[PDB]
Amino acid sequence: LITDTLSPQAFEEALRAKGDFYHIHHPYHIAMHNGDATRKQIQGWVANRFYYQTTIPLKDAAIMANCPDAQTRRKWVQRILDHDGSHGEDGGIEAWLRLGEAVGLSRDDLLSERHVLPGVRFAVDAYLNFARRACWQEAACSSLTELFAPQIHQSRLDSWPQHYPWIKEEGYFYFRSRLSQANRDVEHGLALAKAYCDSAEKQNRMLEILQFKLDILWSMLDAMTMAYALQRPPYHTVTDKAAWHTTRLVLEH
Amino acid sequence: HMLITDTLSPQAFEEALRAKGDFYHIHHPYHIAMHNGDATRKQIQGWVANRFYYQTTIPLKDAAIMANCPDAQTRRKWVQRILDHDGSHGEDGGIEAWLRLGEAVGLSRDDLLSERHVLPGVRFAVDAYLNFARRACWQEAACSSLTELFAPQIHQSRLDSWPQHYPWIKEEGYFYFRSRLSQANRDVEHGLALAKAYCDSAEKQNRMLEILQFKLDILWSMLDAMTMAYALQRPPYHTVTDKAAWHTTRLVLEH
Ligand SMILES: O=C(O)c1cc(C(=O)O)c2c(n1)C(=O)C(=O)c1cc(C(=O)O)[nH]c1-2
Ligand SMILES: O=C(O)c1cc(C(=O)O)c2c(n1)C(=O)C(=O)c1cc(C(=O)O)[nH]c1-2
Repeated sequence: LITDTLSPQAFEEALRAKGDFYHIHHPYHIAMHNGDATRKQIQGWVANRFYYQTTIPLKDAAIMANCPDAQTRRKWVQRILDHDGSHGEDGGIEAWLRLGEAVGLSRDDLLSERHVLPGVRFAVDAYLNFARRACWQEAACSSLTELFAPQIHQSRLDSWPQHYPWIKEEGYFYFRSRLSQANRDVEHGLALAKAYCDSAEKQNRMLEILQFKLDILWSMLDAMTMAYALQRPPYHTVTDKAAWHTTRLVLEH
Repeated sequence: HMLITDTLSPQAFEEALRAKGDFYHIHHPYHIAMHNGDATRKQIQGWVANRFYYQTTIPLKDAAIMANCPDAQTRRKWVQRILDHDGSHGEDGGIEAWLRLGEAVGLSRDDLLSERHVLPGVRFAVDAYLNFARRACWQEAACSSLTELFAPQIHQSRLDSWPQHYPWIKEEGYFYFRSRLSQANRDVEHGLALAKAYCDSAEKQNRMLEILQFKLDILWSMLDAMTMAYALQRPPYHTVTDKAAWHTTRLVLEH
């Protein structure tokens, strides 16, 4: 709990220290990294994360709508170009849709968002809803869990080949595409964070912002655990069909 | 599930709403345990602490609906929801009462008011209700209240089962559950009238059913989060620290 303002460099080490709570340390992730995860578990994860992926562009749009600095928008929109892809077959979102195929799910399995668990949907929407209401700097800097993302993206490129041979070749792309896209992201991220967070007030609060971002990732996995590892999906005492809501209600009729 | 193809009458539509009661959180194992006498004190306290986050969002959510509602006649009625929870004169209202339930289960007012024990999973689910009331049209947002149709039964279940299983819970903690037997029924009188007048086509009736399902998923995910933390010894970050490390602030409302 910072009393005396930290410096552009001491604050960078408070930020990265929050990587100790990153979702790499979540049993659900730990079981995937070791090969103990089943087919249904890996599928649920890819389909649920696709809600997270198709949201990033929304959220970055929302930041841009809140940010009147032309120069900052000129950078930040590359995050959107990245995920939507310039034209028809490219994208981080296509590439995920591909990673779906490569674990034996259709495109429609994903695009339908039918397998997206409410616990996941709520965690993720809270990211969006934050980006919509907060001042753009804060929403922008909440992206900074991209710091820790390279290491976890590699973590999968290593171990899924050996411990999960059946995962088609061309899905590993996204995780690859990201080893760089996230180091560029963060380079803006950090210059912003380092710059804007120029007092003790703003430092403490941005740390709490980051915890929130971390809480979201953790809760996404928590709903995945309950459903796919523990045989405890929504309404399991009442039925074994999927009964949860499946539509982004406010965005679409 | 089911689907409507041909616009149901008002009265038939009401029953299709009531059939969603099969998916109420009274059927969550976290509630069944508490109901049966197999909950721990830690579990009851955690539940009480976490549900306070829901109680204090109710008036925010209702105030959002009112902000989105240009019909003064509907606002004259809806605002009573906020008077019920906020109280008028001081140590009255739902929120205070829920504080007294906190006390009755061995917690201090401050344990609740600090919001330090509100699990991120609960907060995200409760927050999604608020966010929906803020953005959706007022009628849809008002109608998402109608899980209240099922609430008197759940409140009665606690009143019926908790004294025998947990007699260390003080009598005065039951006030809230009791007060809602009637407030939930007044509430639902209006909500049903609204649903029945507004949902007058098939598209709207199906969309309402999905809105009610969304509400139902909120309540269920709240308890999922409580399960992970208080029944499965799996609170956020349990593999790294056994300190509470989640964020504890409504970031968009307060510093
Ligand atoms: O696979 C991962 O564990 C992981 C984590 C995160 C993160 O830490 O927020 C992102 C991504 N992937 C990712 O693919 C991505 O595009 C992304 C964007 C952001 C952001 O906040 O703008 N985080 C993340
Ligand atoms: O204890 C319960 O199971 C329960 C459930 C619900 C519900 O169904 O949303 C409410 C309450 N309690 C309650 O105490 C309350 O004041 C309340 C207001 C509302 C609403 O949506 O506007 N739901 C509920």
